Amino acid sequence: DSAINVMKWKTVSTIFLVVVLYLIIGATVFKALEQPQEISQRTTIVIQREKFLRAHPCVSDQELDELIQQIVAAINAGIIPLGASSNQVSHWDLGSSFFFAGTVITTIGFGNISPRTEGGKIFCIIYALLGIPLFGFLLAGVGDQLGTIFGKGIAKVEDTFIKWVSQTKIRIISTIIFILFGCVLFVALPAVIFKHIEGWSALDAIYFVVITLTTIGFGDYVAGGSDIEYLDFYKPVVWFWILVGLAYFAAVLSMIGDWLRVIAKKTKEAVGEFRAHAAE
Amino acid sequence: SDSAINVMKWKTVSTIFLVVVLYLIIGATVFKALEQPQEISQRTTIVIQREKFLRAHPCVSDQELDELIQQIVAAINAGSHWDLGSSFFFAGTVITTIGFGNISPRTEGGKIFCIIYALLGIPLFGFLLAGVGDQLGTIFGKGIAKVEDTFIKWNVSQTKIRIISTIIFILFGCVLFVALPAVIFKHIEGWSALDAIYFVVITLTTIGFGDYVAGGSDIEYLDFYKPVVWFWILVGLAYFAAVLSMIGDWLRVIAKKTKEAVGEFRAHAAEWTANV
Ligand SMILES: CS(=O)(=O)Nc1ccc(C(=O)NCc2ccc(Cl)cc2Cl)cc1
Ligand SMILES: CS(=O)(=O)Nc1ccc(C(=O)NCc2ccc(Cl)cc2Cl)cc1
Ligand SMILES: CCCCCCCCCCCCCCCC
Ligand SMILES: CCCCCCCCCCCCCCCC
Ligand SMILES: CCCCCCCCCCCCCCCC
Ligand SMILES: CCCCCCCCCCCC
Ligand SMILES: CCCCCCCCCCCC
Ligand SMILES: CCCCCCCCCCCC
Ligand SMILES: CCCCCCCCCCCC
Ligand SMILES: CCCCCCCCCCC
Ligand SMILES: CCCCCCCCCCC
Ligand SMILES: CCCCCCCCCCC
Ligand SMILES: CCCCCCCCCC
Ligand SMILES: CCCCCCCC
Ligand SMILES: CCCCCCCC
Ligand SMILES: CCCCC
Ligand SMILES: CCCCC
Ligand SMILES: CCCCC
Ligand SMILES: [K+]
Ligand SMILES: [K+]
Ligand SMILES: [K+]
Ligand SMILES: [K+]
Ligand SMILES: [K+]
Repeated sequence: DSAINVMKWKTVSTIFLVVVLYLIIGATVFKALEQPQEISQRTTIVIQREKFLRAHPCVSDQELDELIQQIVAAINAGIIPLGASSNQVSHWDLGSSFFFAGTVITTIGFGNISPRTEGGKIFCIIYALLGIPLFGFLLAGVGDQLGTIFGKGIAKVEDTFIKWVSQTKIRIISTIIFILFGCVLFVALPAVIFKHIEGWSALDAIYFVVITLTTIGFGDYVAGGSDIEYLDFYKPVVWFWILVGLAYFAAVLSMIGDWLRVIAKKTKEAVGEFRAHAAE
Repeated sequence: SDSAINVMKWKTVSTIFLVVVLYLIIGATVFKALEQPQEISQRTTIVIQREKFLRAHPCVSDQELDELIQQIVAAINAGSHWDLGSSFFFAGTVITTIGFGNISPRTEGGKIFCIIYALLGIPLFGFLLAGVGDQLGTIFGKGIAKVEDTFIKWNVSQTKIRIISTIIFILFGCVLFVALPAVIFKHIEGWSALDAIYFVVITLTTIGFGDYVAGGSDIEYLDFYKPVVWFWILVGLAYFAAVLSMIGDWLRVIAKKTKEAVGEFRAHAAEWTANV
C-alpha cells in the first residue's frame, strides 16, 4: 500500500514544482506586459489630479482624497452619482438577480454585482454550496447530450472517409473536427455577435468568451453588463450559450489535460535518453 | 432500440434543467428581496453626499463635479498592481479559475497571453489539485482507520457509523479549512467574522467575486502571511472539491428518495380512488 503512495507523493511534488515554476514565468510575463501601462496611467492620473488640486484651493484638499474614497467605495455596489443622470436602473431587479444566481452556481462569478447585505452573503454561501453541485449535474447532462449529437455526426463522417484507413489515426481527424466546429459555434460566432451587440473589440470578445467559459470570470467584461438597449432575444440566447459553451470548454480543457499527460510521458522518457547518451 | 435510451436520457436532462431553472428563480427572488433595499438606501444616501459636497464646499461648481467623476471612472479601469508578487497572485487567479479580477489585464498582449496561460494552466493546475486531493484523502484514510477501530468494538455497529465518519470529515474539515483561516483573516484583514467566512466560501468554491481578497488591501503583511494563504488555497480547494462532490451525492440520494415518495403518493391516491 505504501509502495504506490511513495511513488504518488513523488509525482505530486514534481507537478507542484512545475506549477510553482509555471506561476513564476507567468508572473514575469504579465508584469512585463502590464507594469508599463500601469505606470504611464499612474503618472498621467497624478497630472490630472494636480490640475484640480491647485485649480480649486478652497477645497480642503485632504478631503479630495477622501471624496474619491467615498466614490470608489460606493462604485463597487454600482453607482451613477451624476446630476445629468440622477434617475437610475436597478442592479438587483428581476433579471439581474437571476444573472447573479447564474454567476454563483456556474462559479463564473463575474462580481460586477455581489451581495452587500449580511443576509445576501449568508444566502449566497448556502445558495452556492447547494447550487454548484446541482448545476454540475445539469452541465453533465448537457455534456452528454451534446456528446451524442457529435457521436451521430462522426458516424456519418467516419463512413464516407473510409478509403483505401486506420482505427487509431481517424481518431486524430475526429478531434480536429471537434475543435474546428466547436471553436466556430462556441467561440467565434458568439464573439462576433458580442462584438456587434456590446461594441467590444474582436479581441475583447474572444477574451470575454474564454474568461467566461473557463469559469475564471474576472468580470472586466460582462455580456448584458451595460444599459444599452438589448433585444431580449439576446440575453436568453447568452444563457443557452453559457450552458452549452461551458460543456464545450469542459471537454476542451479536459483534452488539453490529456495532451499534457502525453507530452509529460514523452518528455519524461526523452530526459532519460538525454541523460544516458551524455556523449551526444 | 438506440433512440429508446436517448429519449430516456433527454427526459433526465430536461427535468434537471427545469430544477436548475427553478433553482435560479427562487434564488433570483431571494437575492432581490435581500439586496434591492440596500441598493435604494445607498442610492438615496449617495445623492445626499453628492449635493452635500456642493454646499459644504461652494468653491466647486456643479459642472466640474461631473468631470471629476468621469476621471475617477476612467481610473477604476486601472486602479503597484503588477509588481513581482501581484502578477504571481494574478497567475494564481487564472489557473485556479477563482479569478477575483481586482487585477486583470488591460494590454491586448496581456489578454492574449491570459487566454493562452489559462488554457494550458487550468488543466496543469488540475493535476496538482488532484494530487493534493489524493494525498489529503489518504491522510484522512489513516485518520479514520484509527477512529473506526476505537468506536467499532462496542456500541451500535455498521452501516450507521459511515454517517458519523462523514460528520467528522465535515466537522474537522470546516475547522481546518474554513473556521481557522477565517479567524486569521478576520484579524489580519480587519474583515468581519461573516465577511471572512463569506470570503473563504466564495474563494474556495472558485466563484471568486473579488469583493474581498486576502492580501488585497495596502496593509503591512507579515512575510509569512501570503504564502500561508497560497498553501490554504491549494489544500482548501481540494477540500471543497470533495465537499461539493459529497453534496452532489446527497442530491442524487434525495432525488431518488423524492422520486419514489411521489411514486408512493401517486400509488395511494390510486387505490384510494378505486375505492368507490
Ligand atoms: C451589470 S447588471 O447585473 O446590472 N446587468 C445584467 C448583466 C448581465 C445579464 C445576463 O443575463 N447576461 C447573460 C449571462 C447569463 C448568465 C450567466 Cl452565468 C452569465 C451571463 Cl454573461 C443580465 C443583467
Ligand atoms: C491589488 S494587488 O494585486 O496588489 N493585491 C493582491 C492580492 C492578493 C495577493 C496574494 O498573493 N493573495 C493570496 C492568494 C494567493 C493566490 C490566490 Cl489564487 C489567491 C489569493 Cl487570495 C497579492 C496582491
Ligand atoms: C479569429 C481567431 C479565433 C481563434 C479562436 C481561439 C481558439 C481557442 C480554442 C483552443 C484550441 C485551439 C487549437 C489550436 C492548436 C494549436
Ligand atoms: C482583430 C484582432 C483579432 C485577434 C485574434 C488573435 C487571437 C489569437 C488566440 C491565440 C490562441 C492560441 C491557442 C493555443 C492553444 C494552446
Ligand atoms: C507560459 C509558458 C510556460 C512553460 C512551462 C515551463 C516548462 C517547464 C519544463 C519543466 C521540465 C521539468 C523536467 C523534469 C523531467 C523529469
Ligand atoms: C446543436 C447544438 C446547439 C448549437 C446552437 C448554437 C448556439 C450559439 C449561441 C450563440 C449566441 C451568442
Ligand atoms: C506554447 C507553450 C507550451 C508550454 C508546454 C508545457 C509543457 C509542460 C510539460 C510538463 C512536464 C512534467
Ligand atoms: C531546463 C531544461 C529544458 C529541457 C527542454 C525540453 C523541452 C521539452 C519539449 C518536449 C517536446 C517533445
Ligand atoms: C427547489 C426545490 C423544489 C422541489 C422540486 C420537486 C421536483 C419534483 C419532481 C420529482 C420527480 C418525479
Ligand atoms: C431580460 C432578462 C433575461 C432573462 C432570460 C430568462 C430565460 C432563461 C431561459 C434559458 C434558456
Ligand atoms: C503577444 C505576446 C506573446 C508572448 C509569448 C510568450 C511565449 C513564452 C514561451 C516560453 C517557452
Ligand atoms: C457567522 C454565521 C455564518 C452561518 C453560515 C451558515 C452555513 C450553513 C451551511 C448549510 C449548507
Ligand atoms: C434544498 C432542496 C434541494 C432539492 C433538490 C431535489 C431534486 C429533485 C429531483 C427530482
Ligand atoms: C432524442 C432527443 C430529443 C432532442 C430534442 C432537440 C434537441 C437536439
Ligand atoms: C493544517 C491547517 C492549515 C490551515 C492554514 C490556515 C491559514 C490561513
Ligand atoms: C439575516 C437574514 C438571514 C436570511 C437567510
Ligand atoms: C459537483 C457535482 C457534479 C456531479 C457530476
Ligand atoms: C459580419 C462581420 C464579420 C466580422 C469578421
Ligand atoms: K470576479
Ligand atoms: K470569478
Ligand atoms: K470557477
Ligand atoms: K471548476
Ligand atoms: K470564478
